[PDB]
Amino acid sequence: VVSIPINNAGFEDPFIEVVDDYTVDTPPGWTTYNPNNLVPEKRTTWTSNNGVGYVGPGTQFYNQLAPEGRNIGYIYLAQKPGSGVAGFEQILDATLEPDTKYTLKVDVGNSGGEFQKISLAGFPGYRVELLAGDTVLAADHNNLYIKDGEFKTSTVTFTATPDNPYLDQKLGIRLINLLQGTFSGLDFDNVRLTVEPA
Amino acid sequence: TSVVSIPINNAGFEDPFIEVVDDYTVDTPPGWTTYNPNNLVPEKRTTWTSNNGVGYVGPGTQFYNQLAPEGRNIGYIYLAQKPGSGVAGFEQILDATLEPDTKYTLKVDVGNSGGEFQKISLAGFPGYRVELLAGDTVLAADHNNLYIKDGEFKTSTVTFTATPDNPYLDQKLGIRLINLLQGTFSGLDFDNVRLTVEPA
Ligand SMILES: [Ca+2]
Ligand SMILES: [Ca+2]
Ligand SMILES: [Ca+2]
Ligand SMILES: [Ca+2]
Ligand SMILES: [Ca+2]
Repeated sequence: VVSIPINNAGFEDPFIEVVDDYTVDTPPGWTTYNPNNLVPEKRTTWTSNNGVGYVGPGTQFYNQLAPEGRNIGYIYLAQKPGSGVAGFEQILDATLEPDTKYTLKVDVGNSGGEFQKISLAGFPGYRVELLAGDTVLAADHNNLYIKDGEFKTSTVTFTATPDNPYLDQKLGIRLINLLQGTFSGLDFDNVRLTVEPA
Repeated sequence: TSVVSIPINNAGFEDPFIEVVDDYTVDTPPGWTTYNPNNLVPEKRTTWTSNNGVGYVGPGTQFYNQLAPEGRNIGYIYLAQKPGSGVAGFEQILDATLEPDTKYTLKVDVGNSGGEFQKISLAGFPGYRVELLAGDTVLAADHNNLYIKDGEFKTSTVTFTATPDNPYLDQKLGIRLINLLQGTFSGLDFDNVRLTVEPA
């Protein structure tokens, strides 16, 4: 298996010392996908936000450690369901090539438990996107059922043919909070993109 | 309490009957509506406008190395606009409603037609999305997850579990079968839509 490198693919940057502590700024190496302007430029704990969080022993949110390393990346949206979507985006240096099969995998987390006496029960729905340029080549729109406190792996594959219109455009990844339910937060971890001849 | 099929109108595009092999309609199949969020499909269609309809895929067909997945006919969507211009396809709202503690399984066969039509190559594929709705909300969707070679069909499967806390319970279920217009030749076929519900 041959990987395409991704920056901060496991959200391990930055290091977080205290269990369940978190940042509220875009993880290094990623940008905030914000097509509906739901996430402000300047965040608090309680605005719509995204960032990184440490899942270790003593976590109140999960029934297992982080899928990879210490940290997961989270997206929280405070607007009512139906208001739009937001998430993580990363554009890669690798470009779409013909007769090549791409396999994107990411672990999707449904945080459970309670935060400042607010229940995290429920899930907003997720979408995992593989891009060339601004085009979604293939995407998993919420196909996995993920219970509170658990993670499941989403897998998206795509084969580009010689006649594909998007050849030579940069590959990208989006990890999206759909805001289709409450509690309206979800987590991602361990992003992997691998490539093989068709 | 067990696996039940939810009824869908004209679910194999068998209405209308078509006598000549590879003959087709260019109007919205009975029981479905034209999903047209980017206004790509005109209200009146001819062969080479953007359109949708049904087509007979039987012995003699120039478009597939297999017969129609179900019965005689498939349903198709063709888009004349350039890649990137938008999407269009089929939509059907069902009488059934979203119920809690249930698992839904939507299956449809997706066809990448091959061959030639009026010296126009059918090689290539626009991409598809299959959507399960409640009300206006796409609960789960297969956005082009299967690779489908020219001249074959593959079955797309979408599942969704509805919890007691789902915001859209009691809203009408719906189905969308979408041409993504992300490639040429910019037509694709669908057949054999099935929706089941079972305790979760
Ligand atoms: Ca990690
Ligand atoms: Ca949750
Ligand atoms: Ca896992
Ligand atoms: Ca049929
Ligand atoms: Ca084709």
